[PDB]
Amino acid sequence: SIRIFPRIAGRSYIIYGQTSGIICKRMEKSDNEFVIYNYISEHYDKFLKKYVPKLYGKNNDMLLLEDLTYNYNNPNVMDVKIGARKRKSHTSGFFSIRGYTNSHDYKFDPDEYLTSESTINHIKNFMEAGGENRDKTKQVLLKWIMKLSELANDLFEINLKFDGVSLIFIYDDDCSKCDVNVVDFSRVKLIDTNDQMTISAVTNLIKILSELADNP
Ligand SMILES: Nc1ncnc2c1ncn2[C@@H]1O[C@H](COP(=O)(O)OP(=O)(O)O)[C@@H](O)[C@H]1O
Ligand SMILES: [Mg+2]
Ligand SMILES: [Mg+2]
Repeated sequence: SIRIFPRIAGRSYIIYGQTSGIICKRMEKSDNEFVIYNYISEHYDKFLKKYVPKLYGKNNDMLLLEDLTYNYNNPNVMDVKIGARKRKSHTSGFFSIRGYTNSHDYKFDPDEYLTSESTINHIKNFMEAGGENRDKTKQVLLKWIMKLSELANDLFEINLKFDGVSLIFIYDDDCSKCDVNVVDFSRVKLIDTNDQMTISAVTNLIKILSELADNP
């Protein structure tokens, strides 16, 4: 029958697709996520291609999405909420770490407000699976910085309020492959300006990751 997908965070029903390379995500509250994927396809197709998992189509209340973990032997995943929270402030000031591979072992708590030092330590914890090969882990950080920098640049020209959106960071244990993409358009709204809050989240992550990539 059905294979439940190993979600790192979130609340939605997510299962493996019937065929390889697909996950199916239930739209739990409304079809807003589908309305927004279609809006971005129509008005911002370049943003959609670069930064967002492919939407393959819809099956009743289920979105057929590109499985971002598919081509990884040993994927390590971290979900960072960069859009505004429903009614609370961010746990790390500009963003909220929602979860990561092995976070239970590090006594991580998504509800816990973090100092700058604790925020950096959890991102370091997420990177420990990448082992003691400094060079390869440095290249992972630099590839994320490359993509997030372009994203922050591109966000200045996008008139959406990115409420609730997450960055999904992924790297393989052997650090031969990594990526970062934007997911969760369930609460995204149309507006007449760019989203300065979301831009501040991304530039803050770029600062943190840059420090890690340069730190001896
Ligand atoms: N396209 C995807 N590929 C792989 N994992 C995904 C994908 N979309 C979501 N996930 C996983 O599901 C979790 C929740 O996704 P999200 O879209 O934020 O759902 P929710 O609305 O439940 O918060 C993420 O933390 C990640 O682990
Ligand atoms: Mg989410
Ligand atoms: Mg892609």
